[PDB]
Amino acid sequence: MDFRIGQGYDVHQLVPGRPLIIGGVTIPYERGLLGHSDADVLLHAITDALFGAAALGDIGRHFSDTDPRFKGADSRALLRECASRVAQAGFAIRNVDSTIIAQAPKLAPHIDAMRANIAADLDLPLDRVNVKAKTNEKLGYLGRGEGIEAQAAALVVRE
Amino acid sequence: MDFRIGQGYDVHQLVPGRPLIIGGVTIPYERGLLGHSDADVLLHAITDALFGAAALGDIGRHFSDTDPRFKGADSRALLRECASRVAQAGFAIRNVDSTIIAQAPKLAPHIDAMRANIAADLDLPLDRVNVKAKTNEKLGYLGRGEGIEAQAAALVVRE
Amino acid sequence: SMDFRIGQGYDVHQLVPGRPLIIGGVTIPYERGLLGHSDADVLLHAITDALFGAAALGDIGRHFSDTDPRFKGADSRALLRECASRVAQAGFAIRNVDSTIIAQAPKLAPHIDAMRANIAADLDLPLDRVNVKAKTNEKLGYLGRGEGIEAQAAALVVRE
Ligand SMILES: CS(=O)(=O)Nc1cccc2cccnc12
Ligand SMILES: [Zn+2]
Ligand SMILES: [Zn+2]
Ligand SMILES: [Zn+2]
Repeated sequence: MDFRIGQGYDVHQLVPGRPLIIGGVTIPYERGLLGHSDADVLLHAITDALFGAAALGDIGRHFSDTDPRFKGADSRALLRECASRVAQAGFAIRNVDSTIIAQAPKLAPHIDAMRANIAADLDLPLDRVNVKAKTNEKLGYLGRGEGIEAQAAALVVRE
Repeated sequence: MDFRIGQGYDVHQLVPGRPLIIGGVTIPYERGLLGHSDADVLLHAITDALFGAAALGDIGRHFSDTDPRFKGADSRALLRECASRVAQAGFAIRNVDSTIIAQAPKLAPHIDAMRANIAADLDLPLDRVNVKAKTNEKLGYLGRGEGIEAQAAALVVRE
Repeated sequence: SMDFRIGQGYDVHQLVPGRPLIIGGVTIPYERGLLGHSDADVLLHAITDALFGAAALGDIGRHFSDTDPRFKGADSRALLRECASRVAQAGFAIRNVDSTIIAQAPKLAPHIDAMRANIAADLDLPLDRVNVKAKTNEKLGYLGRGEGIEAQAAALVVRE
C-alpha cells in the first residue's frame, strides 16, 4: 500500500527540417521537433513522471547529454532504462496517463501505436497506459504550431 | 487496491457573444468560452482526467468536436456520460482536484457552486472534489485574458 | 488506510529586478527574482496548492489573506508548514510530493537537493518521499524569454 505519484512535463520547438517523433511513432509532417536525439516530448514527460514517483530526480540527472553511455540512445531506450531503475529502487508501475498538446497534425490515428510502444517499454498491460491528444485552440506558441508539449502522470507502488 | 491516476488539461478562447460556463456555472460576463460544445473548460479537463485514469482515451475520442450531436452540448451531461463509462469499465472514482487559470472575471464567488456541480455529476460527496482558481500573474495569453485554462487530476480504483 | 487522494498544483511568478531569487527555500544567485508576497517562492506555492487540493481544502487564495495578522509577514516556508498543518487537521497524512520547475535560467541542478531537503523538513517527510525536477522551456514563450518561472506539483495523501 506504499503508493507514490509522479508528474512530468516536456516541450520542444517545432520547425521544418527534422522528423516528427512522438511516443516512438514517426509522423509525416512539414515540421519536426528540435532537440537532442529524437526529441520525443511524450516519452520524456513519461520518463520524468516515473523518476518523480520514485523520488529519483529527473531525466537530466540520469541521462546527461554529455554521458557517453547514452550518446546514441533514443528516447525509448531512455524510457526502458528509467523503468529498470524504478524497478531496482523497489517500485512497480501501476499506470501512466498523458496528454500531447499540438495544434497540428492530427495525432488520433497514432495513439494506439504510441500506447503499444510505451506499454512494451514499461512491461505494462496495455490497459494501464493512456495517451490523450488535443490542440491549444490556436492560443500561444503551441496554438501557432511553434512547439509541442507533453504532460504525464504516473502511479507506482513500493513492493 | 487497483488504483489508477489520470490527468487532464484544457483551454478555450474567450470571445464576445458566448455564455461563460465554467464548472457548470453560468457566470455573468461580457465574454464566454468558444467551442463546439458549451466550451466548459473545467469540466473538459476533469473529463479527460477521468478517461485517462481508466485508460479509455480522451474527450475527443468519446465526444467528437466534429459531430453535430455535440454542438452546444451541456458539458455536465458529457461529464456524467464519461463517469458512466468509467464505471462500466469497472472503476470507482475516489477524488478529483482541479485548477482554473483566468485573468478575469473573479471566480472565487462561483467555486463552491462548481464543486457541488462536479460532485453531483460524479456521485461524490463534496469532500472528494476540489476546485482551485488563480490568475496567471499577468503572463502570456492567459495574462492578456485571451482564453481560460483548466487542469485536473483524478484518482480511481478498479473494483 | 486505503483512502488515498491526489492533488495537483500550478504556479507562475514574474522575474523582476531588485529581488532575490528564492525557489524551494534556496536563494539562488541571479540578476532578477520572483515578484510576489514575501519571497514569492513559486515551487512552494505549487506544492501548497497540490496539498490543499489533495485534502479537498480549496486553495491558497482561500486560506491565506493579505489581511490576516498571522500571515502578513510569513514567508513561503511558513505558509507551506501551515498548509501541512491544515492537511493534518483535516485528517490526512502526506505520502509523497513530486514537482517540476520550469526556468530558462539560471541553472537549477546544483540547488535541487537543498530544495528537496527544505520541503521534506517543512512537510515532516523523509527525503525519499519528496522530489523536485528542473527543466527549461526550450526558449518558447514567456518562460523561454525569461519573463517568469513556473512550478508544477503533484501530491498523494491518505485519510488516516
Ligand atoms: C505572486 S505571489 O508570489 O504573491 N503568489 C500568489 C499571490 C496571490 C495568489 C496566489 C495563489 C496561488 C499561488 N500564488 C499566489
Ligand atoms: Zn525533451
Ligand atoms: Zn474543451
Ligand atoms: Zn504564487
